[PDB]
This record gives sequence, C-alpha cells and structure tokens, in this order.
Amino acid sequence: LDSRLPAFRNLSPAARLDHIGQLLGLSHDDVSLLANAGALPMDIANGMIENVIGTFELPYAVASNFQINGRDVLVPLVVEEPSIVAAASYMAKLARANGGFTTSSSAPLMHAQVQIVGIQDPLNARLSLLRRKDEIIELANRKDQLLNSLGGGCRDIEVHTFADTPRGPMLVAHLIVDVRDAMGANTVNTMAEAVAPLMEAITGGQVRLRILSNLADLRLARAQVRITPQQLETAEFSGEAVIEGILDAYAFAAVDPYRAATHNKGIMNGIDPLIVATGNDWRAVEAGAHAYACRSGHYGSLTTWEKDNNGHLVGTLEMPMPVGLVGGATKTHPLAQLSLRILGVKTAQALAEIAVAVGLAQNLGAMRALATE
Amino acid sequence: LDSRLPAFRNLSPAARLDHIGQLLGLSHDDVSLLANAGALPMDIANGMIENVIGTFELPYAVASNFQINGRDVLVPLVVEEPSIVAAASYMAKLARANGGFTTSSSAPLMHAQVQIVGIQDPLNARLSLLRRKDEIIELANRKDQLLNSLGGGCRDIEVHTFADTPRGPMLVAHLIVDVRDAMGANTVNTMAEAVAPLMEAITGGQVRLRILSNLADLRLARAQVRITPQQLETAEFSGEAVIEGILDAYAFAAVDPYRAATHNKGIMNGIDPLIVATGNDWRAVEAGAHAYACRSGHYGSLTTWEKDNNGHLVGTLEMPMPVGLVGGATKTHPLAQLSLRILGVKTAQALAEIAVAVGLAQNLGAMRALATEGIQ
Ligand SMILES: CC(C)(COP(=O)(O)OP(=O)(O)OC[C@H]1O[C@@H](n2cnc3c(N)ncnc32)[C@H](O)[C@@H]1OP(=O)(O)O)[C@@H](O)C(=O)NCCC(=O)NCCSC(=S)C[C@@](C)(O)CC(=O)O
Repeated sequence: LDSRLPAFRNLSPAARLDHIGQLLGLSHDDVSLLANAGALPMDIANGMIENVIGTFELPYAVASNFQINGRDVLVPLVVEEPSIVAAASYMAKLARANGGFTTSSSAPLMHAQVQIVGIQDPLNARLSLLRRKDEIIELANRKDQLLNSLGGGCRDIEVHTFADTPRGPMLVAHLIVDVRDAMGANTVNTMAEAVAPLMEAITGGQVRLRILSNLADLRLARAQVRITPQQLETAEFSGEAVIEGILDAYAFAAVDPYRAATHNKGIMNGIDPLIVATGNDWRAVEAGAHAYACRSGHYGSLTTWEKDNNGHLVGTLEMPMPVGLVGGATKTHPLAQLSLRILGVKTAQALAEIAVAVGLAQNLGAMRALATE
Repeated sequence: LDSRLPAFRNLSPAARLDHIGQLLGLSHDDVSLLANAGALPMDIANGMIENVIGTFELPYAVASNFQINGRDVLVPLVVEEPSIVAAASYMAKLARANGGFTTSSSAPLMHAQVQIVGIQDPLNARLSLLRRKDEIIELANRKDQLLNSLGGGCRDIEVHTFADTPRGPMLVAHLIVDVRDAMGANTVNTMAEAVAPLMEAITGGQVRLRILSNLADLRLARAQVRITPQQLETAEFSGEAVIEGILDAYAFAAVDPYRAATHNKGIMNGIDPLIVATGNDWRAVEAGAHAYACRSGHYGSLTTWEKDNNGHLVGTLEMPMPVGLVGGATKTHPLAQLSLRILGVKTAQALAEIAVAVGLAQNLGAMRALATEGIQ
C-alpha cells in the first residue's frame, strides 16, 4: 500500500471512495456500504441501544500519509469538527520523510476490581488473598477457557487497601487479565464475578463492586515521531525557531493544567474519531487518557516534545489504549468491520498503536500551527 | 409536555417516533428526517470535515422521564453501548417522584490564554497588564459586533505567572469571555490573537500561544437529584441498604483513581451522547470534565452522593459544560437541529443543564446496578 492519496483533498466523495476501493481491492459490495446511506440497518440499531427512533450520521473520512513501523496505513475517522483530518494527514506527510511513526505496545492487560467491605482487618485480609493468589487466578481462568486458548487470561492479582475512609475500611483486589483482541470490559467483569465468592471465603468480608477499571495503565501504547527544522521553516520563521517555540509550548502544558487540558484535547481529536470509526467505546478511551495524564498528582501533557542531538524535533505519546477488534459494537456495525479491513489490523494492540500515532500527529499539528502564527 | 413515554421501551422505532411527534407537534418534514437513512446530505458532510468518503451511523434514541426545574424534557442520545439509555430513563423516572432534577449554571464564560515568554520581569509585567486591563478588554471587544449586540464579550482579565519553568519565565494572561450560545473556541481564539500585540507592547515579551482553555471552570453547570429508600428496594435488599451500598460505591470512587476513572466514564456515557446528538464537540466536554475532576491534585469523582437528614439519597453533579446552539455541525446537521427541537432549549446554558442532569442520572443508574447485584 501507498497511503499518500495525491489530490485526495480535492476529489469528490465518490471519487475518493473509488480510489480507496482500488488501492485496497475492496469488492463492489464493500464499496456499496459507503456509497449508499444506511449501512447500519434499523433492526441492528434497535438491538444496540434502548429507545431507538432512528440513526444519526457523522462524516466518514480517511486520513492520508500515515506510515507505522515502515508500513503505509489508511486511517478511517468519524467526527464533526473541521481541520482534524487535514492536520493529521499533513503531519503524517511530514513524518514520512523521517521514517514515519514508530510504535510499540504492552500486552493487552486490563484490571478487574473487586471491592471488599465489612471487615475490621483489611490489611491482614490482603495478605490472605495474596497467599492464595494461584487459587484465585485458576478460578478466574476456569471461567474463560476460550480466552486462555487464545493466549489471554488472568495473569496476576494485586491488592490495595483503603483502611481509613469515611465509610469504613475497604480492600480492593485487581485481577490482571490479558484480554487479547477485546477492549475487555465484559471479559473481565465475568472473572470478577466468578472470584467474588472465593474472596469472601478467604477474607470474611462482603464483596460490593465487581467491575473493570477504565484506568487501563497496564495496557499502554507508544508512538514516536521526528521532524526536522527544514520541514518547519516558514516565510516568517526559521525551522529552528519553530522547534524552540514548540518546546516552549510543551513546557507551558507541563506546568499549567489550563493549557494541558487543551493540549490533551487536541490529542483526543486525533484518537476519538478512529475509536468511533471502529465501533469502539470512546468514553472508555477518554477516561483512561485524562486519568493517566494526572497520575503524578498534577494534570499534565500526555505527549512529550524535545530536541535530539541533531537538533530535530522528537515527540512521544505513551498512554492507556483499550480497544477491540471483537466485542461491544466492533463486530455489530458493518462499517466498524469495514474500517478494520481498511486499516489491515490483525490484533487489538495493532489498532492501539495506530491510535497513538494519530493522536501524536494531531498534537504535532496543533503545536506547529500555534508556534507559527 | 409529558416525558413519561409509557411503554416506550417496547414500541417499534416508528411508533416511538410517532409518539414523540405527537407530544412535540413535530412537523411532517421533521418526522421525515427519520423516515429513511441519509438525513445528512453528502454535500453537507463533505463540507464538515476533510477527505470524506461516506457517512457513519450510530443509533439515535430518546431517554424518557426527565424533568428539569419542574418541566418535562425529552433527551435525544447518540451512542453505541447498551444499558445507557435505559438506565438514564429509569433513574429519571425515580427522580420525578421527588421533584425531578434541579439545575443551575453559571454564565457562558470561557478562558482565552495568551502566553508570553522572554520577559525578564514577568511579575512586574503582570501588574502593568492589570493596571491597563480596561484597555485590553476594549481591544478584545472591538471586532465582534454581533457577540456584543447579543450581550456577550470579554468581561475581565486575569494574569498568571510561572516564573521558573525549564524554558524560563512565562506569563499567561486569560481573557474571560461571555460567549452566549456558542461553545466559544473561535470567539475566544480570535480575541486572543487581537490583543496579543498590545500585551507584547505592555510586557516586552514574545507572545507565543494564543488559544482557548478547555478547562472551562467558569462555565459550570449543576444538577441535583433525590431518591428515597422505598424507591430502591429490591428482592434481596431494603432500600435503606441499597442507599448504603451506593454511598460505599461513591466513597470508593472518591479515594481510588482506578474506580474514579470508571465512575466518571459512566457520567460521560450519559453526557457525551447528548453532545453528539446536538452536533457538539465531545472531546472538549471530555477534557473539561476529566481535568476538572483532578483540580485538587487527586483524580476523584465528579458527582457527590450523600444521605440527607431524612435518610434520602441526594446526588450532585457540578462540572464544566461548554456547548453550543450555534456553530458547525450543530447548525448544519439536520438531526442536530431536530435534537435541539426535541429538547426545546433556548440557550446553550439550558442545554448544559440538561447534560449534567443526564450525567447524574447515568452515574446513579450504574452505581445502583453494581450495588445491588447479588454475589454469584
Ligand atoms: C492542515 C491545516 C488545517 C491546513 O494547512 P495548509 O498549510 O493549507 O496545508 P497545505 O495546503 O500545505 O497541504 C499540505 C498537506 O496538508 C493536507 N491538507 C491540507 N489541507 C487539506 C484538506 N482540505 N483536505 C485534506 N488534506 C489537507 C494534505 O495532506 C496536504 O498534502 P498534499 O498537498 O500532498 O495533499 C492547517 O491549518 C493546520 O495545520 N492546522 C493544525 C491545527 C488545527 O487546526 N488542527 C485541527 C483541530 S483543532 C485542535 S487539535 C484543537 C487545539 C488547536 O486547540 C489543540 C491545542 O490547543 O493544542
């Protein structure tokens, strides 16, 4: 694949769609899903959520120029706001000159919380759980034999205590679960429910909440980009001066939450539309993102911007990125499936890596514009 | 208006649309926007964002039972995830028995930031700006005649310093701008750019960033709800015990960020789908919400839950809520306009007040389910 899409910006929607179909070797019938309204039929929509009266469209777009670990990728995006897609495509074009985006990710590990109340010895009860951790892990894994055969499963447990709250002592167990190609919510919740009776027997306490955490800080995806000063030169400003301006803008985000909120919103402009296009839960991605940004005790920037030993601008994005290829609405929505086909992703972590590349690109675009006006 | 919508959950989509069309007196043309797929014309879609190749549908639903300061309201929602609309609807049903949701909001005030670097005396420059604030405020208000004539504009300035960063001393001025019925980005960005030269002249620094803040903590919207124990009784648990379980779930969120993230995500399950239904920017609402949740230096719960002196469960939500009745897709998408019609909102702050009511109801529904689920 060549993702450069020359003159895409100026083609009609129909022409653009035909080119995409040609590049990818889409069938006529796949192209029909975008060439005509109504790919989400009403019997599917009506079964997805409650009280349905119709469907609501947003535009479906494709960003150009992306390249991830040396492979060109086409990126579908669904959103209402202008300039997002153009900026992403432009920053991807710049990145390609220097190797594109380089990405990595952790295993798809999600937390399942099990909250325990009713005991006067939470700190002791924590150790009772840990002593019996293999038993707990085995009980969790008995509940999803398929996931274990797919290469996932409950890997570990961690236990945290809150001995002094206004509502009395609490203990919180986390199952740590590899959820393979799912976002993970229903997969881990089921394990949390399975182990609850055993945790009650061990601790002597009462289990209350059994629920994933959206702070998915064991499910991290990472992206890098590099930009040279020559690329950032304008009529008004040297590239070197733009790079210094971007570093100043970054330091401003790092110290001031009023700026960090906006800086990180720019990142989510790039990410959330890919999450929507793939039928994934964008509230989950947002909650993970912004809670992670404040993990230090200060709400700061998700990205970093620095100058390397050659004077080049180097950016990173590392963040939680819980997404699926299966589960929820990813399989339900025919255009979610088409998006995954467009992307060519074969694992959920591959999708997560593309997401962070797009977020990094969108922040780059915002940094560049704001440093050059 | 009566928003109870009896039997709604079991009616066909077409019958549901008929029933709300009767209640509202929707025109033929309004109803027909949902007779067939494709209500967003491709020429409008193509003008909205770049590189458009088609459209992407999500389900469009209406939550029932909502009442805001005594008035029934119907709430359109666009989202992919189950249980949200039902939970919001059921908690709204319970709320009605005790007066519905009570709401308030601040004026639609947004921050514009102007970042100034390279000043050798930033703390002194800040006073030079504050002395000249009327001048700055008048410059800000020079160009947007329409906003001024509608009762908005720049109201004030504040100035903050960060004298020691790794990139040297920074001054940051904020324009405080009433943006009336807009979210406000273009309004405040434009003002930030306009005032920049003058600030530079006063301070002697280089202006760098000129840009809104999404941490819209002067644009707050507030909701309250009340639920009695009799309303919460289940087969297994008294309503009193359910209240205690909900308070336990709240305290857990207040102390543990791993729970708070999830808890707040449930609020946003309620809010974001209304933002989407009205053509508004949900990334801006998300950023304001979650940044606000950590203003203290601890990432906590946006909602509060207590028991009052009568033993009733009382909940609050106060948060930033920047939304528009105008701008972008809110104007150009025919269903964003239909949603506004369904809602009956006449100002952006009224839309914000409904948003927080729905977020509050969603969080209550989520907690209630988790607090009452038996052990397996
Ligand atoms: C890219 C923009 C929108 C237009 O740039 P321009 O200099 O006109 O680009 P140019 O015309 O040179 O085209 C260069 C490349 O840019 C792409 N491109 C430009 N315009 C379009 C378009 N209309 N459609 C598609 N592609 C476009 C395209 O890839 C093209 O390559 P090609 O010539 O090979 O096709 C430029 O205004 C810009 O970079 N904006 C970045 C900031 C921006 O508004 N971002 C949008 C979201 S807003 C955001 S993230 C919120 C913030 C800013 O508050 C976040 C924060 O505060 O941090």
